[PDB]
Amino acid sequence: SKARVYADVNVLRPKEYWDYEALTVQWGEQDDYEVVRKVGRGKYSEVFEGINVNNNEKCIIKILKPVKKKKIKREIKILQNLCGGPNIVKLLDIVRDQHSKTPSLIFEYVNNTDFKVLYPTLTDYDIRYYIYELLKALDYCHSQGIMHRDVKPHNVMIDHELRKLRLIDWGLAEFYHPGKEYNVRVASRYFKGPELLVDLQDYDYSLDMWSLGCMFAGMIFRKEPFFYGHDNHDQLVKIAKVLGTDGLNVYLNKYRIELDPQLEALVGRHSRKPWLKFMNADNQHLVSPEAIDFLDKLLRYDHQERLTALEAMTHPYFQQVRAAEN
Ligand SMILES: CNC(=O)CSc1nc2c(Br)c(Br)c(Br)c(Br)c2n1C
Repeated sequence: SKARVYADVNVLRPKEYWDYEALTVQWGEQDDYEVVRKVGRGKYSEVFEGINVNNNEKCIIKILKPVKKKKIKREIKILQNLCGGPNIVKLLDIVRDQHSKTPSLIFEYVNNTDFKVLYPTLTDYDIRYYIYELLKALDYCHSQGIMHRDVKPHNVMIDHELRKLRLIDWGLAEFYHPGKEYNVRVASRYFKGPELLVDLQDYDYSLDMWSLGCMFAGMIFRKEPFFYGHDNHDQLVKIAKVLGTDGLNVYLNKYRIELDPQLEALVGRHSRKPWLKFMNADNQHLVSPEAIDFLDKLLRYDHQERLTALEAMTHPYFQQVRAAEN
């Protein structure tokens, strides 16, 4: 398996672009940035609104929990490489506490509204609009040789007043090398691609498109998360029971993958269940023909069949968004 677009990006670029292990961090000044209030947390970091004391400009301060140097350099290198791209969070500085050596990444401030609260307020048009903005970011990172590998609403910061979107948390992100084979324990559970749940390791940018399709199905059908499985095996069952097992079996044999007796056992046998079955009164104002056609083109087992980010941006679904922009 190789990517159908942008397969040769890191091949033509000089080694220093993608050789993140050879980066030497140029640590800024811890004191320039003061923590103002906690705004979030996850498995690998704590996140604070901050102030730059030099210029009194707001910022985001990401304090990293203890992390291997290899892996923080990967996140730093990817951030530097994408800094300035459309809707990509901007890294501004990297600093460390002198005593304990605990690193903090400093970013542009985005006044986010949490998705659990934001997304049920979105009109059919805002959904179009914000999904388009997020597609610009994925196209750009893909065109630069990078897979984000952790697309989810928690990783998409939205200032809904400025109509502004940033893709954040590049901590699971990786450079793309044709036919290189990758760790499958990436993404977060509800957003993992079939490729991940079946041990297909030579995956690519297309993995972020599955994750975007999960996010999008969540939004138009008002069902967050869309595929709600308890552990990884349960995750593939939840998908199978929507896409049907027939399509899974053809996927499995194209890429020559055997599905582990117990997993095979768990998945069983299922009809495909039409996208229209998820329609109800709460969600009806969001589930038009064009939304479904687009969703159907993202949530395909076969990662090679999914639309690329550049294709998605052209689909008739976003025609009003393009026209406003042009
Ligand atoms: C692991 N999950 C979290 O930390 C969620 S809370 C949160 N993390 C943020 C990060 Br990182 C950046 Br960068 C920016 Br900009 C904003 Br705004 C963030 N907010 C609100």
